[PDB]
Amino acid sequence: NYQEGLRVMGEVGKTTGIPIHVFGTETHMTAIVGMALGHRPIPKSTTLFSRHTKAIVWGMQTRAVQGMLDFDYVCSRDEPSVAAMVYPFTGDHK
Amino acid sequence: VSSLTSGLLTIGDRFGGALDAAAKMFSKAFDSGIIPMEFVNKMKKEGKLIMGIGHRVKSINNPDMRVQILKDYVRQHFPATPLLDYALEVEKITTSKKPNLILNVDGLIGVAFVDMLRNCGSFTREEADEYIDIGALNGIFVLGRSMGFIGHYLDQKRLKQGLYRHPWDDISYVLPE
Amino acid sequence: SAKAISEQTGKELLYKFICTTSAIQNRFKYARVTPDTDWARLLQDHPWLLSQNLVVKPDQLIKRRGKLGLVGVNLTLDGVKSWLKPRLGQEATVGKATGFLKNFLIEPFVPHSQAEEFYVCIYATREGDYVLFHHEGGVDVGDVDAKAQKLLVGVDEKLNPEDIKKHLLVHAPEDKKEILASFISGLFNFYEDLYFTYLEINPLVVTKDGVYVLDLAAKVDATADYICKVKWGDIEFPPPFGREAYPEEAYIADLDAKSGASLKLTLLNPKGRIWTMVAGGGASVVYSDTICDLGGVNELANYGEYSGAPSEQQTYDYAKTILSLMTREKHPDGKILIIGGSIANFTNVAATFKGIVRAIRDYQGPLKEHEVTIFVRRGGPNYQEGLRVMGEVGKTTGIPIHVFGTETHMTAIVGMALGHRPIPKSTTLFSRHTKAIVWGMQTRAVQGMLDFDYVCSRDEPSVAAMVYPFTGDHKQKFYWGHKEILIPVFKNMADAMRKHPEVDVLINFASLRSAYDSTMETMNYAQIRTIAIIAEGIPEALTRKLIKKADQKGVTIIGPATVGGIKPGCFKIGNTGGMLDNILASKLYRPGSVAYVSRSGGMSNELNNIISRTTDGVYEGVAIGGDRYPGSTFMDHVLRYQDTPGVKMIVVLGEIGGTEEYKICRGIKEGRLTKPIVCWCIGTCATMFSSEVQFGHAGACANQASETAVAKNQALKEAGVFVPRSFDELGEIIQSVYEDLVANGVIVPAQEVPPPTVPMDYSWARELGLIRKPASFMTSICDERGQELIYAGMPITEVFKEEMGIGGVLGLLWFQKRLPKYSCQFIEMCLMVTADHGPAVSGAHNTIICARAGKDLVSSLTSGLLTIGDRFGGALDAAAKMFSKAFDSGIIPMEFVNKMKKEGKLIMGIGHRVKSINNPDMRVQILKDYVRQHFPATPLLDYALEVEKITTSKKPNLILNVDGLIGVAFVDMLRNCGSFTREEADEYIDIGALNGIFVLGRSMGFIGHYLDQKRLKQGLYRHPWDDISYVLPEH
Ligand SMILES: CC(C)(COP(=O)(O)OP(=O)(O)OC[C@H]1O[C@@H](n2cnc3c(N)ncnc32)[C@H](O)[C@@H]1OP(=O)(O)O)[C@@H](O)C(=O)NCCC(=O)NCCS
Ligand SMILES: Nc1ncnc2c1ncn2[C@@H]1O[C@H](COP(=O)(O)OP(=O)(O)O)[C@@H](O)[C@H]1O
Ligand SMILES: O=P([O-])(O)O
Ligand SMILES: [Mg+2]
Ligand SMILES: [Mg+2]
Repeated sequence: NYQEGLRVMGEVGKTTGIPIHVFGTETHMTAIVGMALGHRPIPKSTTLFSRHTKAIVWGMQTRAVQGMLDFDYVCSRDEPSVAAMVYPFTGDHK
Repeated sequence: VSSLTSGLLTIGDRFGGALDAAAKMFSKAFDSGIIPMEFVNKMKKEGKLIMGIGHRVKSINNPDMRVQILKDYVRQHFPATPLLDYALEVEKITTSKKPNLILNVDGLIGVAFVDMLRNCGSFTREEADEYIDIGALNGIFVLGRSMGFIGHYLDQKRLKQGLYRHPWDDISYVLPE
Repeated sequence: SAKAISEQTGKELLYKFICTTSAIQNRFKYARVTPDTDWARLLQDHPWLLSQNLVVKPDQLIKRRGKLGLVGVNLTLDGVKSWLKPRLGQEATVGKATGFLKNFLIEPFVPHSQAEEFYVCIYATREGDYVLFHHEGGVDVGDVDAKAQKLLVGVDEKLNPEDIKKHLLVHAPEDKKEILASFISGLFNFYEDLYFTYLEINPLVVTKDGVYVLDLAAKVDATADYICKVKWGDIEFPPPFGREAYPEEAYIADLDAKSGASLKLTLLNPKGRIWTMVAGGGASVVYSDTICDLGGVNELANYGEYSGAPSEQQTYDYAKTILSLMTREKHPDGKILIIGGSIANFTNVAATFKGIVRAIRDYQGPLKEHEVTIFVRRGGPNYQEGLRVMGEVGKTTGIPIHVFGTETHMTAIVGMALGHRPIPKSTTLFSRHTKAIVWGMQTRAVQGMLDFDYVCSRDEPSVAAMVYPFTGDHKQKFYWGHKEILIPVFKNMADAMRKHPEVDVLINFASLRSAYDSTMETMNYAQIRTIAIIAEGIPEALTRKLIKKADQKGVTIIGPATVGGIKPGCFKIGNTGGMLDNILASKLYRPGSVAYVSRSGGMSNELNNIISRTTDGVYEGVAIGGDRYPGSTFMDHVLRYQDTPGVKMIVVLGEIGGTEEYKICRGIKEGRLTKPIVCWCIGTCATMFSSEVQFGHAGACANQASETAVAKNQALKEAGVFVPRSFDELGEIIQSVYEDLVANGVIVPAQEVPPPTVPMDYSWARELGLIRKPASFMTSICDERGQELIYAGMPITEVFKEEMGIGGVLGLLWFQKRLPKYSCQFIEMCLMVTADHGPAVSGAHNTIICARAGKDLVSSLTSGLLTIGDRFGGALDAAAKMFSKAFDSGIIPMEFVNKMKKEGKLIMGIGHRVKSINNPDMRVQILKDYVRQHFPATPLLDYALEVEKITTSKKPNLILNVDGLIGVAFVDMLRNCGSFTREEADEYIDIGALNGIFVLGRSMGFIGHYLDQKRLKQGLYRHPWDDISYVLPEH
């Protein structure tokens, strides 16, 4: 949600009168430097993974596993990349 | 036992009460001698809804299977069903208002049970009327549902379900200042 | 509405209820004859048929019978039979109507002179009822409207008999004036009390003997059935002569009558290839019109509609009727189904379309066989979801379905289907300060209003309180943007009014039955100046009384049978405009310069769409409702608009019938209406000149030609009104007007300001699959959500059909398995032996103590159940666990016995107080024997019985007891019945399924005790002090 974060920055500039120039991912990271200085104008195995790779996640990392599974879905993978999880404090469960 | 009782303790008024309530309401109306239409209007005037009438989806054209199963057994085997007859006549009136104002399973069981006590020939009227009053009908629901609740208890244990905490998003906090 | 009744039905009610000093002769002397008449039965019921000479005439809503020679006068019963021989069952042509003569009426012949024939008629109008009387009655009465003595009985007025004598009976013979006055007076009360809208007696015969009702022609207010059912009885409304009724028409009529929704169906040409299933009474007409205009008049099969938010089931029942009707015979060019509608306000489109989709799935075979192509166009609440389901059923069945939304012009799918075009009194009523009371429990309507208010940038919500008579006073939660607010709900209107003096508008969601009284009550609170009556179906007569009171009290009525109206930026009546998305789509959050008035609520929502796309928007819009006499008429609102400075142009959506639209022509002529007016009157059809043949002499004259939509449209265009070519040009002409007005500086459009933002509803976002939220709960035993209840995959009907029993049901809910019959029977057996064991046990004791302490069943039962677990009731589980462990560990019975001794443990399920190896326990005997007989294998029981051999050899009472027997037997049943894996059987034991058996079983005994104590009327228990050893600390 960087788009809205850049909005609060632009807004504080307007309300205070301080000149604030706000840029996103579309701008090269270091482009603001040249702009600020006034040089440019302000506008073993070879293969490790396959589409068949199945992994075990050691730890209770729900967000990470879900993240992986959303990437897999969007990649049009046939099966999820996480096969099981290992968490030593709880008994076996799903 | 703790899990079952925790659930059973909700049975009584707004949940599980309807069988006893319907039986009592319809018995009163029938025994008072008022005709079904008089009853429907009396309730409207008193600002009361009929206990054992209404369904969310099921209507006159789309029947409740539980009610169908029971209604059919009762007609086929019970010698006499005067209260059920009375209730079904009330249903004819209410469904003519809104189609989903059917006689529901709580109402059906309630009036069927009263007909069973009164007309099976094992009880005097006094006996039949005392059993209804002391809450025999509540016993039916409690004993019946106890199976479902034990079912759920076993299910949750088998499903290895973790501790529940209600989400704060579903709670409206309206505290003093 | 007002429906015609037979002469028999009329005479019956008349004879039965007319109260008069006048002796009415030949009461109940009338007999009905059909081709199925049993003359012997007829004579048994009517012996008077032989007493005197008779008159025979048909009772089929055939007017001017006598002039057609269809009245056989002064005949014997033999003569009547002879007269009917060539007529009964014969086809007859009365004007342009051809049908069969099926129904006849026999009456006694009344000898009288022509001087002795009279004419009486009573008929309702908006202003009250008219009573007509003429002393020259008979078949030669002629234009009775001009000839006869008129008299108006005002609305809540009484017919004073001096006025009858004074004005009606002017040319009546002096000697017959008192009898006629007495009869007319009595007739008027009968007309009133039975809800007639028209009642005509020609001739009324008055002889030296008394009054005779020789002929009846009456229409009743069919909507008033809920009142009169008792008096009316099994009243049948005959279809007009020549028209032959269909069983499908009768079915839909029944559905409509039993619901708050409107479901109408009339077959035009059963063999036509064009079928319509349109939502809304307005749209139905417009679609019928468009088809007629594109030449399809001869291929149009029906005219019907569904509206007023019908259930999925009602929509299914309606749809199946249409689909059934169109798949009776094949057409060479196939058939068309037009599933249309305008943009809905409250009819949930997702919901209604699911009903239709279900009917299409059921009729997919015949629909493919009859080469049916479907065209859908609909807008409104959740239309997005309903349109998706339509497209999907077309793919899955193979039926060609073309689905369109609000972006498509309403009538565009007609040309698409026919293959002509390719398939791609107070002026101001509301302010921004207006506060209202909603009568009824309408949460969605209220929230809808509140969302409109927030986007209109109103400072306060438009709903102040709600009145719902069934609940006690409480507060209801609502949303003001994203902030939760509370709205008060009152049991009594008196309290609401008292606490909210700021309220001046009342929105009435009361049912047709409750509506009259609730409105009448509101009128007793002078603060209320505008009432919106939503209910469709209030008897005409009761509405006239609401108009009279509102008129004299200065209260403006919008309705009945209306959605309401909308004043963009200020106020919106309940559901007008529908969901926020439509309010935003048609830019109804900000005002324009165009004001409109419509009869149809649905067409009002289409007008918002049209006006928004062609002009600067709607200033104010009103749907006057569809009932015969509306609370506020077209002219009433047109004049308000003419007098509102902000209104720059007016749009009127007229209809066929009535002469209201002519008041506008008159207004323009008179110079009262100066603002440009755009008008279209819908109903340009009836090209099928049905020309509903005049009911009796009183109505028969007027000018039914001027009433027509074609006539009105011509008259208005000549008057100076801007009238389009057809409905499909209505957008163009409105745009044409607006462009001239901006060009002439009359309209100065304002710059567009973005409205405040409101978050999407979770329910809605989830429906469109935009968001995902993980479920907090997981279940697998029962599903109540379906058509049918499901217990572990098996539907409840199958449960009974397969004769599962309590045992069987327990198998599904507890183990989610269909167990063998022996297993079920065994479970039932366990439950029976564990049912009770006297009142001395820990649990029973507590339940009894509790019952005695005056508690309820559930408290008393629980109090006892809470002792079950360890030292009481534990044994079943304990024994099963112990023996399983020992068996499975591989130790031999003797090794087990000694292991336990060494560990200092007693065997669970071994031992009895009295029962020994010579004196057995019957419960154990019963169970052992069942198990031995029916269980395929019992290895654990075998092991346990071997342990028993060892323990009884020590002490004779160390027998395998019932808790041990059930324990081991149950383990053997789980492991060896073949429904469970070893893992499954072992988990069930561990999670305590066996505890469940004892708890469920003993629950019966405990309820037994509770009832017993209550029946025994046992008093409070207090334990005796003598049984208590007090060992307190020393002070
Ligand atoms: C009028 C309307 C708002 C409400 O109708 P509804 O849902 O059928 O009415 P209710 O919610 O009040 O319920 C109907 C009856 O069932 C009764 N009822 C409900 N549950 C009951 C129960 N368990 N026991 C007994 N009676 C019960 C209510 O008391 C009510 O009685 P009443 O009609 O004598 O007041 C609705 O029908 C509607 O929207 N109609 C559309 C009309 C239309 O076309 N408008 C114009 C737009 S152009
Ligand atoms: N019962 C009767 N006794 C005597 N004359 C009758 C009787 N019924 C009808 N008539 C005569 O027949 C005429 C036609 O019957 P009527 O009921 O008025 O039918 P319609 O007006 O439809 O032609 C009446 O005007 C009356 O003169
Ligand atoms: O049924 P309608 O015409 O009021 O929409
Ligand atoms: Mg006549
Ligand atoms: Mg309607």
